[PDB]
Amino acid sequence: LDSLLGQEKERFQVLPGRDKMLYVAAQNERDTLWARQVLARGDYDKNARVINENEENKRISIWLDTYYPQLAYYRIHFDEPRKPVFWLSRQRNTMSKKELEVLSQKLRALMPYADSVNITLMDDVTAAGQAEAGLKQQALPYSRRNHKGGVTFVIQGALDDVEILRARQFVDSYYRTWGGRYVQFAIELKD
Amino acid sequence: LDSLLGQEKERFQVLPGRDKMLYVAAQNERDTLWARQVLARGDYDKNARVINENEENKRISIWLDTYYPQLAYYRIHFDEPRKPVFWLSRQRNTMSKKELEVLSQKLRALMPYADSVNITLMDDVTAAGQAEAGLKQQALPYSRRNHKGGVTFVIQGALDDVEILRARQFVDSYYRTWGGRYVQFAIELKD
Amino acid sequence: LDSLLGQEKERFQVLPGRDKMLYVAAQNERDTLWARQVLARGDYDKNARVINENEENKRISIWLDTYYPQLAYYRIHFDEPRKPVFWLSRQRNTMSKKELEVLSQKLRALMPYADSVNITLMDDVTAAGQAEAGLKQQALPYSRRNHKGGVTFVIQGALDDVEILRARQFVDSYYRTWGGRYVQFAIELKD
Repeated sequence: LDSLLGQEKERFQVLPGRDKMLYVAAQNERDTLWARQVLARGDYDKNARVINENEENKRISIWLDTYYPQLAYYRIHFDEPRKPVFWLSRQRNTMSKKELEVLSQKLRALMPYADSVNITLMDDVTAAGQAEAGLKQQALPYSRRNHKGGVTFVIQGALDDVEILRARQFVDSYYRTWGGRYVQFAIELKD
Repeated sequence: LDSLLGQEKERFQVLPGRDKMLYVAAQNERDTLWARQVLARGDYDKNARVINENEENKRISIWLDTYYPQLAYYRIHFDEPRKPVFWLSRQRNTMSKKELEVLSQKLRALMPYADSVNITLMDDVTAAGQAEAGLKQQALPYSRRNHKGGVTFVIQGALDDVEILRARQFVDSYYRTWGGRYVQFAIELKD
Repeated sequence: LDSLLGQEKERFQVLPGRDKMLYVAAQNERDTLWARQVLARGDYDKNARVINENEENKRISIWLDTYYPQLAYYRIHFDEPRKPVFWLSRQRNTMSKKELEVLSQKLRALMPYADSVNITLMDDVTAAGQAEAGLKQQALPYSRRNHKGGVTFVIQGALDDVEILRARQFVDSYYRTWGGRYVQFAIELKD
């Protein structure tokens, strides 16, 4: 295991994949750069590869939005890099725990380096609850415009440089933990 | 099997065809370029060829729009490159499962490199359902203008740079998975 | 123990971590600079590291805002660098003393160098009480705008250079000892 010449090796999340391929899902750009540049230094090809969470997040919207399209998932929770928790809807889901047993392998089919991928059922009544309570916490209005598969929230008012950030920073993490479709966000600007 | 001098060979979907001809249906341009340029390097002619999904999509509208013209198909689903699923209409079709057994060979007659081509019957009530629910999801109006072999959808309103993309990105994948004739799309612009 | 060549070593809070790693949580910038620059002088790598309270305060809002998200905590009180007191809410908390026994290890998981991390239950009736009494002490008005998880305070009036500091200096320490969400502060400016 690494088994690279691309030092420094600090913060390297390097682990072997499903078909014996060392992926490097590091959290920093310079930490993937050090592992990506060396790939041609010492002929660390084929077996040694370098990935990231940004592409894995795309995979969520490409392979997992179409494999169980009915399953209302949120997002692969990277709390445990070795076994990320795959937050699901509690009542908007379609895959039972018997079927989720197979989804976990598919989840690893998009994340071979991880030992596994956990799966949980998270309340969809609290997905909306965080949206309603978070904007309210952030001192912001919001509408309840129902779209297919969720409820679009529309924040009335020409929010200023920072008040508008209140919701931009909120939603930034919301869709990474509560899905980007169950509640659509929008800020209506006026006056 | 490849059996080419045109390295790098990463992501090459190279397989022998029906009449022993290695096709390279790679997903990237540089991955067909590496395999296409070498064709004259080492005399990798006749047997070694290079194809793509763009031409295969044309074939769908030329050879398959006229071979079973009555059959209401959607599109060759490249989910399985070795055995693409050929989505059909459930109620607008003409070829029964007994006849579809032959269509699969014709489907390979336009895709020799693939082991086979799968065929399924997909609900035409959900083809319109995705169109109605997808635009609605994307917060967009639409009309129901019935044309011969479908229902043209017309989206009222001078959509802006991104709101207009909402439907452009939607339809982009729609016609690749639900056919480009069962629901025609259009955005009426005004004001 | 230090076991560095980066003299002067005055005011160095250097202690070994959970996995035998000497951290230097010094209070001054020049006192982390002296210990950070030497890391490459004598090959004081891996084992010898240098940290601060600013990053540990971020950790509070990243790892501890999401590990027991229900637990209404205030802030890691650095009164005892070796065993900081982790002020909690008295009535807005979720972790009982039986569960807090585990939180302390998690608290050290974000502060390995410290022998431990203490945990107490501080009255939330006095968290608001300091806010109400502190601004009043500082001769300042304030509103009671209830937000989710607290009560936003809004100070009426175009406070001048120093009168406005009265609350800016107050809140500066408030959120370090009474949490930055139980009472949100704001100064409305007018006239």
